[PDB]
Amino acid sequence: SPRVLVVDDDSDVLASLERGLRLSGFEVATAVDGAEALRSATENRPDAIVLDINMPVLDGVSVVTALRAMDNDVPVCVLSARSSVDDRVAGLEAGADDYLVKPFVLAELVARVKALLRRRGSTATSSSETITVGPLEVDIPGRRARVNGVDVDLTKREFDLLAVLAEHKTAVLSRAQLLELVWGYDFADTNVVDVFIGYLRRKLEAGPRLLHTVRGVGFVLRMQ
Amino acid sequence: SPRVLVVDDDSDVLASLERGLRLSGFEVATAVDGAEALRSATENRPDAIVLDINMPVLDGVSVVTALRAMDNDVPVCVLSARSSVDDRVAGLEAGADDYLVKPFVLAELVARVKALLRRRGSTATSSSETITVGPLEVDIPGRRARVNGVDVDLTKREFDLLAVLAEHKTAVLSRAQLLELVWGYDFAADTNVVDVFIGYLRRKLEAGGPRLLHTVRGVGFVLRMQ
Ligand SMILES: [Mg+2]
Ligand SMILES: [Mg+2]
Repeated sequence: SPRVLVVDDDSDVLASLERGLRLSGFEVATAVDGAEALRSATENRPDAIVLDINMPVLDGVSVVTALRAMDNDVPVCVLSARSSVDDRVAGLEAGADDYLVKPFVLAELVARVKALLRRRGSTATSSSETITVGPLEVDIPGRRARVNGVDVDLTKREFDLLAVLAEHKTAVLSRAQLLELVWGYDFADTNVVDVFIGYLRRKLEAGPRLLHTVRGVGFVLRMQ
Repeated sequence: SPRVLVVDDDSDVLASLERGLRLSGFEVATAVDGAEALRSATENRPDAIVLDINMPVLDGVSVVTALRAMDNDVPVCVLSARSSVDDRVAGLEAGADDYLVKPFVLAELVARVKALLRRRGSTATSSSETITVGPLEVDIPGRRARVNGVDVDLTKREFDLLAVLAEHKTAVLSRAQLLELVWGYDFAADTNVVDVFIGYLRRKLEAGGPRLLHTVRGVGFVLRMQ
């Protein structure tokens, strides 16, 4: 069974997720704070991490930040919220792959964890090398992007999304298609694609507009 | 005179390594992706392969996975960027024999290729009889490890490490001794390769029981029961 590490400082929530994930067929490790999470992720390399944000000792954004800083691309789904002020999440920018807002039904978590694992296990490899869209160069196998020769600092899932868009440059890919290709969903009511699209547009334009949102149709990377 | 196949999708790096290895005495073949690598390895069997992990068409992990599935034990050193930890570890886990991180100086690669060739296909051990360590049996001639009667699936270099440790059962061997005995190194190296493999090996042994593979901090590693 895939090993899922669940991290939450609320012991009731932690036990409830542990039980439900185990009954859904996962091997489950648990951690009560970010320090314990990092220890567990080290001792027992999990296939995916479900990570609460607000915790003592070391919080969830710090855990994501540390994992990514250490070149650990383990799939991470954060249990977060959108700020009230300023609609930020709150772990995604720092490097998490997906999110869920409490309270949530277990089926929503299971669906997201299976998607995390489906992406993680994918061995599909493109023939694409470096793809050019105006001033943007996307080195697909090298996982680097530059705009006018200047590196664009992207998270793993920001780059995964940019990569798919560039593999199909000039094509309009719908939210459902991107949920499938980039997040590995096979089922959803989530805004996570739209959020990440906004992240990419902001980083890419830090510039002509290269990433377009075509309302009711989808998203497209194309030299304006 | 030994034939080395070098594989990298960065044409500048590929060209540099081709030049440098040829000057250093090797017959060099090149490939730009994993499909070209498999074709080259198939059509003119190299003595060693230097293999970039991240490439289009077929990546280095897939290359190694294919070679090992076909029971081709050709030595492979995988290359990767410093930050691409997960990728090079994946290539080691899939069966590669060593790694080198980019960027590197050519001497570091030449040294690792000479080592690969020294330790290609058979171990610095002479035991014939299967060696027992509690529930573990290491049959060096048969290249088989079993724990409580069930095979442990090890890569070639994982098995090489276990075989040296079992030949020297109960004895502590240091990281530098293991680089020389298992990896064939004759030079000082900055590498985590021994630790990486000790980890994979330990995880596989522990598998179904007792810890048999012990790390003696500051001293080395030892295979023994209890
Ligand atoms: Mg909390
Ligand atoms: Mg490459």
